[PDB]
Amino acid sequence: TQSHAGQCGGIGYSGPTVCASGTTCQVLNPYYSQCL
Repeated sequence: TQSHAGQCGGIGYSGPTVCASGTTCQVLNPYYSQCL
C-alpha cells in the first residue's frame, strides 16, 4: 500500500481511490482495474 503502491486504475482513474497492493491490474468494479 504505502511502500509497494496499490492503484493502477482504469476508466477515468488517477486520484487515490486506493485499495491495497494488487501489483498486477485486474478489477473490483468495471472502471477501477485493481485489487485481487
